[PDB]
Amino acid sequence: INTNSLSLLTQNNLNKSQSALGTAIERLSSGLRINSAKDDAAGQAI
Amino acid sequence: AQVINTNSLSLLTQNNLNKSQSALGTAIERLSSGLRINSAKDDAAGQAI
Repeated sequence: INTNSLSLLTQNNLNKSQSALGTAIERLSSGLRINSAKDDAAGQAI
Repeated sequence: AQVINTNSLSLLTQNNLNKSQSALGTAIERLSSGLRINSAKDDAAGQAI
C-alpha cells in the first residue's frame, strides 16, 4: 500500500466542513444572510 | 430574529414619537395663543368668515 485512501477520504470531509464553517463566519461578520451573488439572486435583486 | 443590521422596533417607536410631538406642539400653541386658528391649515371657511 502506497497511500491511505481513508486519509484521502478524511481530507475530502475536512474541506466539506471548512466550507460551511467559512460561510457561517462570513454571515456572522457581515450581519447579513447574503454576501455574494451566489447566495440568492432573487433575494439580492428584491 | 437574532439580527442587528436594522432594529425595526426602534424606527416604529420613532414614528410614534414624531406623531406625539406634532400633536403636542399643535395643542400647546392653541392653548398659548388662545385661539383655535393660527394658520390657514386650521380652517379655511373659519378664516374667511
